Amino acid sequence: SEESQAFQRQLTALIGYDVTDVSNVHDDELEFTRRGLVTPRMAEVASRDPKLYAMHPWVTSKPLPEYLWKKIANNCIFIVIHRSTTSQTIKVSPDDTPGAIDFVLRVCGRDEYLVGETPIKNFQWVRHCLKNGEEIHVVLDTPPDPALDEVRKETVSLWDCDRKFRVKIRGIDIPVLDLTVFVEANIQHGQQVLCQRRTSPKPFTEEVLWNVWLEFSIKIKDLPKGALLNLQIYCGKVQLLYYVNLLLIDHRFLLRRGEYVLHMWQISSFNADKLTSATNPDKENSMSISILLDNHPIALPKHQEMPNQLRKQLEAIIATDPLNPLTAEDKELLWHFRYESLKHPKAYPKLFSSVKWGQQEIVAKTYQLLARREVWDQSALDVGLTMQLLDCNFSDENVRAIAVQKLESLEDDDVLHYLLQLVQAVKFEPYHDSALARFLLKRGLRNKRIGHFLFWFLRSEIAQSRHYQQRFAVILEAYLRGCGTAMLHDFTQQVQVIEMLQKVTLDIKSLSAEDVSSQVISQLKQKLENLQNSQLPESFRVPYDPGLKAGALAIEKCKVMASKKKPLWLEFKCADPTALSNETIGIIFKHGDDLRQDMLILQILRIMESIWETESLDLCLLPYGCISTGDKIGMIEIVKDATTIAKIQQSTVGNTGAFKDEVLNHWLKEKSPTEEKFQAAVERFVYSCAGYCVATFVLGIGDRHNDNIMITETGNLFHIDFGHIKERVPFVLTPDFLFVMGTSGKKTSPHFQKFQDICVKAYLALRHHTNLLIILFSMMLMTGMPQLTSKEDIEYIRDALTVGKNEEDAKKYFLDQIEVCRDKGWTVQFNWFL
Ligand SMILES: O=S(=O)(Nc1cc(-c2ccc3nccc(N4CCOCC4)c3c2)cnc1Cl)c1ccc(F)cc1
Repeated sequence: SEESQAFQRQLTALIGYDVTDVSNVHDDELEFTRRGLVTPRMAEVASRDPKLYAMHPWVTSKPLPEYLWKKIANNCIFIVIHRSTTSQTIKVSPDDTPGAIDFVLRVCGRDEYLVGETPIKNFQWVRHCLKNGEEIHVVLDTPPDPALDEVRKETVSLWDCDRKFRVKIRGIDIPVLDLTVFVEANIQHGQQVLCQRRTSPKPFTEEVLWNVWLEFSIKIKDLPKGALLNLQIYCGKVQLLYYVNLLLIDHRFLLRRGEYVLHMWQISSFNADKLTSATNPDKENSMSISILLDNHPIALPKHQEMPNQLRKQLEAIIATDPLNPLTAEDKELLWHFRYESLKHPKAYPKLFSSVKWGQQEIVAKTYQLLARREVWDQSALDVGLTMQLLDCNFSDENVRAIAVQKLESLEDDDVLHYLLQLVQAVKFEPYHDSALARFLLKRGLRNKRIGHFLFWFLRSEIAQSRHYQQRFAVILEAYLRGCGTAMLHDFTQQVQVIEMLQKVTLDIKSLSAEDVSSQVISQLKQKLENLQNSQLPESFRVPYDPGLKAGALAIEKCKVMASKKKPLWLEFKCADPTALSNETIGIIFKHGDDLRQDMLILQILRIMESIWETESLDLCLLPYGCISTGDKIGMIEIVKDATTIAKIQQSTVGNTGAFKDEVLNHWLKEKSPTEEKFQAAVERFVYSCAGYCVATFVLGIGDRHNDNIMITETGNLFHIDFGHIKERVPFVLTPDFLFVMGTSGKKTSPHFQKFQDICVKAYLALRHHTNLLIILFSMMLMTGMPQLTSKEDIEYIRDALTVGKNEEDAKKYFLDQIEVCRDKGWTVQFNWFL
C-alpha cells in the first residue's frame, strides 16, 4: 500500500537508518530478525495495562534511605493540590496510596503522574522533592486517552561430519593503496581463538590472489553456535590493518556455504567493533576479501565428594576478581569439579570460561550442566555477576540467556539504571536476534520512560557507529512499531527540533575565527527567530528529561558560548501553563564532540549514587542530563545557578593564576542569602566534594583542570566534560576547596574530619561492589572508548579499588591519596597553562 509506505518513510527518518535496505548484506539475518521480533512486540503490547502505560507511573520498591527519613516532619508529608489560580494543602502519611487522597494527580508543569497501587513514599518525584527539600505540587486532572497509544495493525546433522574445517582464500582487492601482506583466518568463540591458519606472505598490490585452501585442525562437528570466522590482513614485527567477520553457523543453525566478497574495516585490541558481523558499507573505498566456504546442507542439532586443600584451592579461585586471569590449572580444576562449582553462583563466569568450546562433547556436558541449575534459578539477582555473563567473554546463547533470565526479575527503576550498559552489551551478541535484544524490547514497550531512553540510546549508536547500526536499527524499528502513535509523534517532534537546531549550529560555527564575534550573536538570534514561525513545533519533550515539555525559544537569552567548539546556549519556555515557575529550560546544543563517552561516565555516576543509597549515603553528585542525539551532535542540561571554579578565580584574582585559598569561600557567602543557608552550602560542598573525589579516583578521571569543575550557588560541586580522557595527582583537592572546610597546608578541621569520614565510607561502600564496578568499567572501555583498549587500561580499576586488601589497609591507601593532593597544592593546576 501507500499508507504502509509513507509510514516506513516515517520510521526511517525517526530511526536515522533505512531498515528495508539490503545494499550491505550477504544473508537474510536482519530481515529474519525483523520478522522474529514481531512476536515479542505483540505479546508485550497485548499484555500491558493501557491505562498504566499512558500515565507511566515512575515507582520504586526500594526502602527509603536513612538520609531521607531524618528530613520528615514525623510521619507526615505535605502535598499541595491545585484548583485554577488557587490551591489546597493536604496532610499525608508515607503509606497513603494515590487513591487515599475519574480524576488523577499530575505533577505541576510535568507529564508525570502519581497513580497506581503504591505508597507515595514509593514515588521518585516525591523522593526528589524530599531530597532537595521542596513541597510537592500536583493537579487534579483527566487521565490521558489510551486511544492515543493505539498501535497500527502490523539435511545432514553437523555432529555427523568428521571433515576438518576448511576455507578458501581467493584473494583481496582494494581500489587504492608498498611492502608484504598476508591473511590470517581465526575460528573464534568470544575472544577465545580456537584454531588459527595463515597464508604465505605476498606483495601488497591493489589486488592480491592466493587461491589456497586453509585447512584447520578443528572438525566441523566441533564448531559451536556463535563461532566466528575472523579474517584479518597483516602487513610486514607485523601490523594489523583490516578485519572482517563471518558467522560459521548462521541464524537457522545451518553451516555457512558458498562464495563471499566481504568489505572490510580499517584499523586506526579489546574493542567491541572487532567482533561485529557487519560488513563495511563503504563499498567504494574499503578493502574486500574473497572466500569460498564449501563442504549438501548441514544443520546443527539442539539437545534435549572432594579433598580439603582442593576445596580451598577452588574457593580461592571462585573468590578472585573478574579481571584475575585463570591459568590452565585453574580451568582444569573448575571443570573437573564442575558440579561442586555449580553450587556457587559467583563461580559461573569462571566455570564457563573453563569450557573447551571447540570440543563437541564438552559443550554437550556444559549444556547438561545448565539443565541442572536450581541454585542459579533460586538466588537473588546480582547485576554484577549477571553483567559479567553478557560481556565479550561469552558467546554461547544458553550461557548468555541465563544472565537475561535474571534481568527479567529487575524492577523498572533498575532497568533505567543499567539500560545504557545493557544496550551497549547488545554489541557482544553473536546474533542480531538474542534474548537480550528481546528483553530490552519488551521492557521498553512495557514502560514509556524506558522506551523513551531506549529510543535515544539506540539512535545514538545508529547515527555514529557503522559497526552496529544495522542491528540497532532493526531493534529500534521493532520498538517503534509497538510504542504507540502518541510516542511516535513526540519522537517526531524531538527529531525535528534537533535537526533544525543542527543546521543553525553548522552555519554559525563557520562564521567565527579560531573568541566570539558581536555580529555573530545577532546572526544566531536572527536565524532562531526565523525558526519560531518557519516549521518549528512549538512544544517538544526534553530528550534527557522526558517529563519536561519545552515550548518557545527565549531568543534574548540565547547565545553562542566562548568555547572553541562554539556550542549553542539555548533557553526555552515550558509549554505547560500549569507550571508554577518561570525559569527557562536551559539546553547546551553541541557539535564537534561524540557525547557517548560522556553518557557512559554520567550513567556510571548514577549507579554509584544508587549504590550509596543501599548504605544510606547521599554524596550529592550532580550527574546532569547529557544525550547524544545524532552524528557528533547532542544536548546537555544547563545546571541553573552554577559557575566554573576557574571563573571564580578570574573574578577576584584575574588572568594568569595567582590562586588564593579564600576566594571560593567568600564567593559562597556573597551568593548566600543568610548564614543559615550558607552552612547548608558548606554542608552540600563537603558531600559533593567527597563524592567526586571518590568517583573520579576509581574511574581514573580525577586530575582535571579547574575550568572543567563547577559549583552551584548552594554549595554543590560537580565535574563536567567527561568525554576527553608531567606529574600526576589522584583527584582535585586544591587549597580553596580545603579552606571552605577550614584548613591550610597542614592542619585538621571539624569539617575536614567529616570529609575524611565520608570519603573513607564512600570508598569502602564502592569496594563492596568491586565486581560490578570492574565489569561496568571493562564494558565502558570496550564499547565506548575507541582507544584500542588494553588490559592495562582496564586493570587500572583493580589498583584503584585495592582488590584483595583488608578494609583497614584500604582506608590507609585512600588517606594517602588525600595527602598526595595536599603536597602538590597548585603545581598541577598551573602546569596546564603552558
Ligand atoms: O559547552 S561545552 O562545550 N560542553 C559541555 C558543557 C557542560 C556543561 C553542563 C552543564 C552546565 N551547566 C551550567 C553551566 C555550564 N557552563 C560550562 C562552562 O561555561 C559556562 C556554562 C554547563 C556546562 C558539560 N559537559 C560538556 Cl562537554 C564546554 C564548555 C566549557 C568547558 F570548559 C568545557 C566544555
